[PDB]
Amino acid sequence: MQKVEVFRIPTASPDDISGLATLIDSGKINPAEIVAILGKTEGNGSVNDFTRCFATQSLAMYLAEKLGISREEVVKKVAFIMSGGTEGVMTPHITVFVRKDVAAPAAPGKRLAVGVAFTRDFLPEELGRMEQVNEVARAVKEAMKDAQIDDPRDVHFVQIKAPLLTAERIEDAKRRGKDVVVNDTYKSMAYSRGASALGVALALGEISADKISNEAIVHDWNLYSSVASTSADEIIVVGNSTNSASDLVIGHSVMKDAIDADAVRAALKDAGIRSDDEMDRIVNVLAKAEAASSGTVRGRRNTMLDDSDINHTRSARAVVNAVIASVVGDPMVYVSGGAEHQGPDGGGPIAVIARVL
Amino acid sequence: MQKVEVFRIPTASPDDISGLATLIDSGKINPAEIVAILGKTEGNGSVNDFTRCFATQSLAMYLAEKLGISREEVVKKVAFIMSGGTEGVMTPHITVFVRKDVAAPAAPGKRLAVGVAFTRDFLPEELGRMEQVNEVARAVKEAMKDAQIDDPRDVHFVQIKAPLLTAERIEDAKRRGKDVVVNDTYKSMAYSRGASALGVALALGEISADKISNEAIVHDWNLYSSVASTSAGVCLLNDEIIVVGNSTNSASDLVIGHSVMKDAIDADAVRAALKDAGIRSDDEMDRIVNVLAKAEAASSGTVRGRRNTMLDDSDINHTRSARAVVNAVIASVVGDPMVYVSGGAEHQGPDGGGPIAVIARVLEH
Amino acid sequence: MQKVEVFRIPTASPDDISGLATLIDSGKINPAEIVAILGKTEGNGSVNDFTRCFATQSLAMYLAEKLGISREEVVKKVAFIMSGGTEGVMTPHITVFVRKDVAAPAAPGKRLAVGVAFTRDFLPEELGRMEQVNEVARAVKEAMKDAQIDDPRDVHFVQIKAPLLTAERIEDAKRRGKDVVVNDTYKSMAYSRGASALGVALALGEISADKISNEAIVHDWNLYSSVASTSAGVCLLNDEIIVVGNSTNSASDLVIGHSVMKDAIDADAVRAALKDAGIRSDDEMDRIVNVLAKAEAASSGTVRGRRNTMLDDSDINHTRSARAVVNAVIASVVGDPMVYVSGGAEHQGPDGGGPIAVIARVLE
Amino acid sequence: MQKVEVFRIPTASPDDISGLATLIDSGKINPAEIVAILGKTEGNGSVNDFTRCFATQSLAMYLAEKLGISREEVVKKVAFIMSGGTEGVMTPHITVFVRKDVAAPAAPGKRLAVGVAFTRDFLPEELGRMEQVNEVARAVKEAMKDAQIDDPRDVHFVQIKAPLLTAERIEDAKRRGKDVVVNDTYKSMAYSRGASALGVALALGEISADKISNEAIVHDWNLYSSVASTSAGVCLLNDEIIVVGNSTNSASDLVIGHSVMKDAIDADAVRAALKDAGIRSDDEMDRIVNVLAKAEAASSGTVRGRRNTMLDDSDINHTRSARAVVNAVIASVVGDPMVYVSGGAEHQGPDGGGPIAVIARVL
Repeated sequence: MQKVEVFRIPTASPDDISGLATLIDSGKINPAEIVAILGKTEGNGSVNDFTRCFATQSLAMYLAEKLGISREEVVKKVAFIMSGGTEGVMTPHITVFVRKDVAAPAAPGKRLAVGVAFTRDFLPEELGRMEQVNEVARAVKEAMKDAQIDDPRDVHFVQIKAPLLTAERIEDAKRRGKDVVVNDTYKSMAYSRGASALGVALALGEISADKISNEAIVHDWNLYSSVASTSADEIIVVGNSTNSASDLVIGHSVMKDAIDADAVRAALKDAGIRSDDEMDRIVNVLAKAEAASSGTVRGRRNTMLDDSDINHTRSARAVVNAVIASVVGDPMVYVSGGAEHQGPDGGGPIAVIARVL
Repeated sequence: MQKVEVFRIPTASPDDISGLATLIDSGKINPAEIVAILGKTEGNGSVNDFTRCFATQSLAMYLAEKLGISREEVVKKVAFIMSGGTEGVMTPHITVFVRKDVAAPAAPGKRLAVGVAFTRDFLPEELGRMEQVNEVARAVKEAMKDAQIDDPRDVHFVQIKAPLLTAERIEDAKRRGKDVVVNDTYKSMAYSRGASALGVALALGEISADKISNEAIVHDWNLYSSVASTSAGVCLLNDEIIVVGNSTNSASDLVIGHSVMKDAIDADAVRAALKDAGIRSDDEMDRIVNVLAKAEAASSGTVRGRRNTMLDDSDINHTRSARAVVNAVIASVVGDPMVYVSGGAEHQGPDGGGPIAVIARVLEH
Repeated sequence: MQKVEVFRIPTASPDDISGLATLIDSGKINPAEIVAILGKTEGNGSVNDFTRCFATQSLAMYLAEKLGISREEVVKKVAFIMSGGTEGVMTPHITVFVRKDVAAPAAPGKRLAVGVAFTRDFLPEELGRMEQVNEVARAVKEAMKDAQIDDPRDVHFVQIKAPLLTAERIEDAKRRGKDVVVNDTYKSMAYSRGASALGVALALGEISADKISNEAIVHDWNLYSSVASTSAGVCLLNDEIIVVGNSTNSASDLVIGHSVMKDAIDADAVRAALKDAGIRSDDEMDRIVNVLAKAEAASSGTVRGRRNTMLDDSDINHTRSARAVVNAVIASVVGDPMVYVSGGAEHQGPDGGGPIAVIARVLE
Repeated sequence: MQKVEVFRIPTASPDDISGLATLIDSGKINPAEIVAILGKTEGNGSVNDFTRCFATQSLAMYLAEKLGISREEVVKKVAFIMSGGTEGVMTPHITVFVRKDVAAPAAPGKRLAVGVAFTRDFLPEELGRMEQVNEVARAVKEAMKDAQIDDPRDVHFVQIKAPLLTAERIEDAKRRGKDVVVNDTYKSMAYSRGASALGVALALGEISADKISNEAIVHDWNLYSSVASTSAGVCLLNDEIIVVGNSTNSASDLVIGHSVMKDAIDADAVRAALKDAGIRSDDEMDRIVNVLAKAEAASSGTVRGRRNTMLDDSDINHTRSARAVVNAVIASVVGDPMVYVSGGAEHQGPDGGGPIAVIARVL
């Protein structure tokens, strides 16, 4: 029987392993049972943001030394998804997911479950195109099976690490007689995120296949997933299963715009938190944020897209973090920017992991 | 009988007067009755933010031409308080305060009232010191009289335009054998804002005189006003005071209420301020005319014990982040990001928090 | 006979008219003879940069009050070109161009001449396309005629004010069944600047017409003008053209020369432009009136084979870095950071470079 | 006999060790003979810039694995000086200093020499104060002895990696009843850099001791060293001193020279430093190994009487602008933007200026 444990650990810097080291050294976490670490690191969240890699390197070194294995093996075994940008009051932190096989009965109802799956490698001319959608969908279905979750309504978060294009890979594509979707590495990141999210939506039945095409993969924003969170294949499916002995559950909603506190409260209620006085049972909140293309919120203009000093994803992260912190009373929550085909234009999925009663 | 009207006007740019012109040309506003305009302008919100002066120059030009007087007279007649910095989802806009003398009875209970007062000019060596505190207090009392407000519990917003130090005034002080509080223009802005807010607190009985001293004017963050909102700028000669509250002798269809944000994410204080302005449920939100609030990064570097990078971030200044944060919180409470959030809250609410006021239409009056 | 005078005036702020007012009050400048003012103003040089408009509004007010005419007429009569962004050591300032008709013979040789011309209004669907190229070329030719300059080799600066797209203009174009070059206001600025610069190059014979097409207007960076300096408009909807060069029929005590910076550190091009304006050694620098240059980040991400981060830096926009760099280079050559450098150089010099001109006093 | 070799290596990212690995694998550098690595890394150069420690961590890992020793020993054996911030056209890169003991005759005249010294640990209450000045001076003299340099006029670069205050050390000082020079870690970096540079100036005889006091240590900017280059950092302890100069008892194929930039656009001082390093015409530029320079915003807010906004820009830190400017000036003089420019020059050149040194090949 599977038991999932989730640890929200404050960090002092991208390389701070002290909270994790404390949890391993106290016996609460067997490092061999760690399956994923999702971080908010305090760099600028830009292309040339190496704090994500600094955090990943430091955690892999620490765990490799604790486990007696190489850094390469740790990075092959554990997903490392580092979301840069800690604007506003957002608190840098890591959320560590541990999965144990325990022989004990479940508890009343359904409880937290996690599954992992990988896709095949993509050719450069396949990024941002239907091949990526379909391979991601397949891997998502496999991850649901791994989690022993059969109902897509019980899937609450699909975390993806997706590839990107470099100049060298574009030259490879050109040499082989192929054209890439866009001759721009940064924009290629947007195309990879969007294709991956549409693949998630396809796998879960949130959109129908006849509505998805290559031309739609950066154009039709009416197509989006309510659970996808993609970052630039490795797949983590998080949901609830009847065959789980986890003392936790996950629920979610979708923010319609950057100030949609109602969606935050709906996600809280869906995770079993039914009043403000139960807030302390939250383990973590995970959300996507973005600037709406219209340049407005509820008909009100803002400068996010005109401001040459602060990039728009930084502002959106700060804003949505402030909103969530104001709902839940805690700014140490995960907010990630760039939500192509992830929730509506200007909004994004939001999930809550909470302890049961 | 006094009637105060307040108009919140979206702007397309710092120099956009079209919404105000529309209200004047349709007859809803007599420009001669405008007493103050309080703006959020979309520059970077710092010292070298010229969008504020741009907005003020454009409005003074427009109103001077509408009134048939000089810009100098318009600026002498109308308060122009421009808060730069529209970070996050905060929507650039202006709030126009109009005070009319109308022949109609006062409304039942207390209703929106505004009063005006000016201080004497200050010598450079007096800014940030007890002389400014005391002069601000006196002027606030005069402004309460102008507003027909006798009870300090009925004061809900005290807007101040305060001075700052320049190099020439510091040299003047030195030449006269005197020292100034700081040889730093930006810190002088902080000292002027803080002394003015403490003067408000003194005038309203929020703190006792025996607890206030020069050494306290920047060091003891336990001394603060819950209604003061202070702003430093160009003019810099006399403190200008606008008192906003409620009076029994007012025929306004509006009221003001307030609370204090305990921290940058204190949505509860937003709800308390809304209820104090007569909005008792989410379904009455549409009666809001405007929200006016102070925001800041806490000196501790934390919010409710959680670290953030606001004070270490060399890309985004901490007051920019704080404005974005508190504006976002308020917007999430009221469903509208077009509210006024102003930075730099020395002695205005607690360290890391700030006053929050709501001007709202009354119900069934 | 035409005489052009040029005054470089330090500013303390965007709305600072005090230096110009002082020059007017001393009798050195007749405001009725002012034809253009080109400023470097200290905002961030972006979309939401209102220091440019603040400077123009303040100057138009001042001149309206000095001349006894309305601001609308002043803005109709005098070119106001405010380039935001004063990064690095670059000093905010304005350069005022005055053109008088004086009764005096033709100074020996050729001397500074300036001409002005306006185009028709453009439809939103015309920006970034060949119609804009062709109209800009026409206007450059008209401005050359106004300046009494017949040789395109004698054009040393072509300053343009160009339109941009807003959401309303895009919707207007759409309603009539037309598509615009890009549904993006900032990129529309790039397309308008580039088409205008290619129109200048076309008018001056720097590139040949069959090689210019709509698809070429932002894709083929081998097409550029060596004297064009173009800037999207703040609030007007058209192109305004100032041609600055030298004419045999000029009595000016100044000349203009130019070169092209090949990259952001091409100090040699600075010295070549100086020599072309008659400054042949460091000891003649004091005859400089102003230096005018375009700057940009090269698309390659390198300078002389050396990588830089200008295009990856999410904190500092790349045009900001290029202005800081090229101004610093020029300042280090001439010993003065108070020179005009404007960013966004589509079809203005090579990829990663830009035109650079020097106006200097003669010695006769 | 001492031989110093210096290698300027382009980097693709903070963690890029490939160029160094190539130089080791080809036999040009024996890593056991590496004494220092000086980097320009492409982060923002601020407080929350972790690209510097990322570079140090990556190099220490690589060298530890190549040398068969622990990371701690690698960091004990090799100086790691990482200057973040590659603004303008400045190119990320590393400069590797290798010191060999070779049995070869003394080069004619003076040639490149390097010496190393460490100070004792400092108590928190000592940073930014005369005790730091004096200990730096002691270590500088020891490094000169190590370099076989007796004449301070032959010292052309004194690189110091000097400490800072942290919250834990301030709390330690508080527990023991002591106050620190400033209760601010970021400002503490400025005080430590300035005290260290004044210690350099003291050791080399560039300023007299009677002119130095605590009140002068962040106030009297007329007291400065023309060769000191000092740098503070969280990543690793900061008790390291490198003296670089020329000695008659050296068998190297390089020399070092220097000047002082009077302001951020002082190209004349660049040319003077090149000539001082043996580069006498533009056609000999190719003998440059590297240029190392300090840049800063002048307190006046002007350069040669012309105003700028560097100190007013709340979006771009003023040191970022100064690095971009000075890198552009040097690149325009030498024709190459891959040169070392580091920000924060307290007591390093005049207010608004900074030292500039050139390491160049002989002919």
